[PDB]
Amino acid sequence: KVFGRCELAAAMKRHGLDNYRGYSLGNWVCAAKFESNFNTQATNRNTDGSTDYGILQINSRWWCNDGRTPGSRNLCNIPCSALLSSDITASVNCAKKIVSDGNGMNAWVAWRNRCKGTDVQAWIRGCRL
Ligand SMILES: [Cl-]
Ligand SMILES: [Cl-]
Ligand SMILES: [Pd+2]
Ligand SMILES: [Pd+2]
Repeated sequence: KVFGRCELAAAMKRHGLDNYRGYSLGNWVCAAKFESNFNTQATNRNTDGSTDYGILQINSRWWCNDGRTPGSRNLCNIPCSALLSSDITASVNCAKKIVSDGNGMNAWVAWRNRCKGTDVQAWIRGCRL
């Protein structure tokens, strides 16, 4: 599923991401935009052989089991395929564990390079939340 901007914001807010660990909703929407272009089915392979999955491009090296990432962890206790659903529950649940791990949203390279220190509020401008 390819979300609309405000549609995703509203879904993220319902699942409790708005100011989760102090990250305003706009941070999350910005991260999603630059990770997946709001596409729940996005997959990209990393140089290490791990793969990133879903709306927030969660990585198989640490967070999910894709059956093909030797020496990896499954810290969200999920198959990576769960991260590709039109229902964003697994992605958001797992994102909350990632961002609580010490490094915050810096775990998302696109957030660090494209969203961090920007006017992220613009990403929720106009939306009914
Ligand atoms: Cl959730
Ligand atoms: Cl929940
Ligand atoms: Pd939820
Ligand atoms: Pd949902």
